[PDB]
Amino acid sequence: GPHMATGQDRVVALVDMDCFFVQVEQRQNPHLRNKPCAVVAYKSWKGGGIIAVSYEARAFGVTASMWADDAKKLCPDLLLAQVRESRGKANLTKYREASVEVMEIMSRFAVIERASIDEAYVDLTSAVQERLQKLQGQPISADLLPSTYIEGLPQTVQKEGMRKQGLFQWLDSLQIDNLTSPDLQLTVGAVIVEEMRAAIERETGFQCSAGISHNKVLAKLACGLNKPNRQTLVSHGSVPQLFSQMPIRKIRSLGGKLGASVIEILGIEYMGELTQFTESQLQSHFGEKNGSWLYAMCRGIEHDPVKPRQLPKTIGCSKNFPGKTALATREQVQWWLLQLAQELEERLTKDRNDNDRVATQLVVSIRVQGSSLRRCCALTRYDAHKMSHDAFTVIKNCNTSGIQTEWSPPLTMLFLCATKFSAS
DNA sequence: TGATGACGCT
DNA sequence: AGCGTCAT
Ligand SMILES: Nc1ccn([C@H]2C[C@H](O)[C@@H](COP(=O)(O)OP(=O)(O)OP(=O)(O)O)O2)c(=O)n1
Ligand SMILES: [Ca+2]
Ligand SMILES: [Ca+2]
Repeated sequence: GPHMATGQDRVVALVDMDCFFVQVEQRQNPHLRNKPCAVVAYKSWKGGGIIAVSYEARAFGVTASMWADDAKKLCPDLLLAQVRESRGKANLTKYREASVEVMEIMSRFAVIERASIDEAYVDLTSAVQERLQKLQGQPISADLLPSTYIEGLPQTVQKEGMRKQGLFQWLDSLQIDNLTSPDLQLTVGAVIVEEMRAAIERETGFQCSAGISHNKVLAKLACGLNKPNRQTLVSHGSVPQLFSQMPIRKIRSLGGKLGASVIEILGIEYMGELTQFTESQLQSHFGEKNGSWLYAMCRGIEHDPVKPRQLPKTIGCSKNFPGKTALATREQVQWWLLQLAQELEERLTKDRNDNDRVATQLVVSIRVQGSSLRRCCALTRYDAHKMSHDAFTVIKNCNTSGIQTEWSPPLTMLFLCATKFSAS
């Protein structure tokens, strides 16, 4: 009763760019705007592997992890943009720079946690308190939430009509008299996220979606409910009905083996069904941490903090060498390690200038024909010849080949990663 | 025929 | 340390 915590203490948002690499290329090439289009890496195997797809192309059934040649069979007029290729590999710099544009805008509003190249969490709790104080108690107009969905509402045959009826039901029952109402706090949060999304679009050209809720898992789930170019508020109150038919795999961290295990062992399908189990039962099946997390999460409660981190903690680059293209000579392994090391050196030097830090450890990881081995060594100089030589040094005993000159068994992946940053 | 990045476990 | 899971 009076002592049951309800996970309503924070206002958390997740902001995710719509079809992000596609928008970067459409911004640059207006001919691609408002068209079915995709971004592809490489070009020679089946037209290239699709890694991002515009919403217009999705309407034809085009997805990522399709080959371009196959996507063209579903969508003959599909337009393509190719990822930059440098030193014989895909080069994601354009997308990393576009990412910085968006992250730097978000950070003007609140401290952010960079979750991927195109999304970030935001803890808006303080910003909301402030805005609430700034508002004497004026009601919140629907005009301040022009792209917001209230999950579970309403209670019209056009999508925008539904959106508005839902929003009206929400605002008409909101208690503005109480500065401590969690629902009021989420609503103000959504006003701020409208402002943040407007600034991102105005200053970059990019559209995004967002989720606003009381923790990161519900914000992330909320974000995906109305895409593209919209945002979704998931209140604590909305959780029982939302979770009652929500497959377990949709919740962040449950989309893999653990979630599969929850479904198999407990004989359930939906997040809501977890409420029937004691915390001890879940801990017994899935371990102390996972069981506690599940017990709370199925009730809409999660305490994972928005971490104050807007820069990546590692800088890496890798290349696959599949099938017949696997690396089978030593000079080959050396040459690719050098290409990787050269890209890594460029990115590290840039990073050192921009962000006042230096990496101190080099991780080298490989795969053998059908992840292989990982070995580390000191990163003491941003020098590509030295890093590639050192990477070779620590992986060279992997070679079972006796008289070579040669590399057995052939290498199907190479990976260099700079880590353990210190201030500089 | 893919290229990344964060974090948990022992 | 090195390996594994989960995700974009
Ligand atoms: N397996 C993946 C998934 C994504 N990306 C890249 C291309 C995407 O544009 C970008 C962001 O990934 P998202 O999963 O957020 O997908 P999009 O932003 O492309 O689409 P959505 O609008 O559905 O978020 O990261 C990638 O290289 N490999
Ligand atoms: Ca996205
Ligand atoms: Ca994303």
